[PDB]
Amino acid sequence: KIHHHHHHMKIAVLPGDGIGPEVVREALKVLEVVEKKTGKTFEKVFGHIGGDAIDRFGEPLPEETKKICLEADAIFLGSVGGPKWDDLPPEKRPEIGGLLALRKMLNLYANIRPIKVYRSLVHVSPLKEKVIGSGVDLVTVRELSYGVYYGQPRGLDEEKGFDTMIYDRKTVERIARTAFEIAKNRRKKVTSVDKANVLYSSMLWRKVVNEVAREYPDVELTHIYVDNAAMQLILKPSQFDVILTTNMFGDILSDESAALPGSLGLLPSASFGDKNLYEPAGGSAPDIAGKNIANPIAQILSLAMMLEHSFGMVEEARKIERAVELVIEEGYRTRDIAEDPEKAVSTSQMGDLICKKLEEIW
Amino acid sequence: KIHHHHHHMKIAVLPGDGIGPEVVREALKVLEVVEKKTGKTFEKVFGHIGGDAIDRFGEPLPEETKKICLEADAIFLGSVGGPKWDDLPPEKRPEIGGLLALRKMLNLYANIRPIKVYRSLVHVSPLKEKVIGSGVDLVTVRELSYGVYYGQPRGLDEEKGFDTMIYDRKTVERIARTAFEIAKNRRKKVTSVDKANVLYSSMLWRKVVNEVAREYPDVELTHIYVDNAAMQLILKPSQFDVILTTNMFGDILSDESAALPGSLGLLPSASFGDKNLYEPAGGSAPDIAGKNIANPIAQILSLAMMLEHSFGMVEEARKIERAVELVIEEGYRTRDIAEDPEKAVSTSQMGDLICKKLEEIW
Ligand SMILES: [Cl-]
Ligand SMILES: [Cl-]
Repeated sequence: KIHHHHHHMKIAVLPGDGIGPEVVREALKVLEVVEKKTGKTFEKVFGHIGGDAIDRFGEPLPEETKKICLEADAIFLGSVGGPKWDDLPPEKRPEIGGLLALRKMLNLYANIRPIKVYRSLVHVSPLKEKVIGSGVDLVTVRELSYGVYYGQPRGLDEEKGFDTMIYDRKTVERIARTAFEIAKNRRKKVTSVDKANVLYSSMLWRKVVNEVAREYPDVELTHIYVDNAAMQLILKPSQFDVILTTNMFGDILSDESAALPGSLGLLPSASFGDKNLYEPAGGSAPDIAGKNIANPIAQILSLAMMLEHSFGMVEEARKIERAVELVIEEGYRTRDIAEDPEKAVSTSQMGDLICKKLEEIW
Repeated sequence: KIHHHHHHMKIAVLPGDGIGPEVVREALKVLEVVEKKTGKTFEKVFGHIGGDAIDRFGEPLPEETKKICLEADAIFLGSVGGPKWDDLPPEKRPEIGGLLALRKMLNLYANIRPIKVYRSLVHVSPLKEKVIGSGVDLVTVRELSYGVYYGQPRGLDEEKGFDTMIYDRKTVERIARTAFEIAKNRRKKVTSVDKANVLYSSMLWRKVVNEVAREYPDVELTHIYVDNAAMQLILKPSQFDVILTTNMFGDILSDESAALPGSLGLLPSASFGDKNLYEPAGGSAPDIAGKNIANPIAQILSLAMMLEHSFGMVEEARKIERAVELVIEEGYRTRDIAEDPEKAVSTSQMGDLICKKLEEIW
């Protein structure tokens, strides 16, 4: 879609449980800098989800929260879940009854997971410095609406279980275009990952991606098998810009690529849907909840994704990205990325450093 | 099965094309040491497959070769394919009409792919030395007969393609027992990899593996999601002994784990079937075919797997494994694992070093 200049935006903020609130607080301090500099109004409507909603309403995704989510332009979500609520069944716990239920209600079709290895944290990566090479800067664009997680028929009886892996043209068109557009505004390269040598779903996938790629003549398209992509993420990850793939392969590969920066606290996530959903790629951290330890960068970079993809504020998002990088490049580390742990800054300190830097470079 | 002492064994040797013959030659020189030391007769029946068979018979898997394969106790296969035969259609090329056709005819149910990072080649691995930790020594046991590659219905039309991912009890029992038995004779740990939180096939998988695991009370069983296994292969691979998984997940994960030693020339493969099939994990190397460069270790360690799994000659196989390790530990390198390429030994030199060492330590 075309993003026109808008000066009033509405965000549903659902801070969650445990570290959620701590890191969402910092993200919102960065949003305050953006607000000051751009003169735009971000109307924030706060909503209760997960443990917070169970306590207040008796259920993890109450009607009130759903209404807030459906009335906002974008949804900004912290983390949900904690030991207080474990021991509730399945359907009633935060992570299932709250988070998975929200995701389902949004009819999401794409998950976008950017992965950067910062030059200054290469020593934190599991990969040797020469393997990282000229650098890692990629994005997985994963199909979320169909494929094997939703294909019918599916079922389980006493002797067998089955699922159907299926793609159709309209589904693949939608996600392919998403990936091509992201590629257009990045390094103009898409790699599509499938298993077209063995699976019919993947033969259809590849056929339709090749069709869409004609609408984007300036974007380089390569195709690789998922097993070979799994090896290439480790042997030469710098070859990738946008990685376009299926529900299942994207699930496996985006988690593999998450090992590369070597901390989940660094990694943002966006899902595109009826409304877009912005959240850290990693989950609950019950053992540090409340201690001002958690790394806020994932939540902050999720804010940057929201600005870019919900609001078309691409320049602003790139400035947030730059301020994070500059603070890291300066040597500042939360515990999750510190070699010397007693030299770690807190959640709140890290958040203030990023805000002061963003004001500096703006 | 129980391996009784046998003194006469029959092997179908299908050397293949390109580097196949070079490396199979060395493996067979190691087999000559084993023959001398054990006093056993290995009757080798040589067979033509791939390019070699096209040239001689007009097709890549002729009736003569099939007969040799079905009359032998085990099948030892080099590499097939080369530029001479590319440009034949699909069904008539070496890799499809020869290799995939052989595999299909054998009704294989398990692929076994051992992965070791030798202490002395850690610098060749893509992973940092501290990531490797206490060491990498694992084996993937992959189901080959069913799951999404074979489940019905399946198909492709103009607007959609689909496959069915399915497991039943009898299929999972068979592969689980295979993995448990391998674990029994190794470090008594199995990790089973599935997607039981989302897929019915995986719920059945997990249920039946848990059942089989009762027949093996001294083997530690863990279960992990495939996306988390994909991350753990990079972040902490030393936690794994036997990895038991499905057709598709094993395909992706065994290829990922192949990036860890950082050369395919090191990696053997066994498939269990009507007869067992022993081959290098990697393929064609047309650019070095005939130059006495190829690393023979994969073919040599495939011979060790054959001795162990077809013939129950476990001690002999561990001696071959030991002689390879000792030659590496000494500093000898073929080009694929040499930092200084002009200091590389040839295929034939590497093969002689291993034979002389095997004679030394026997
Ligand atoms: Cl899928
Ligand atoms: Cl499967």
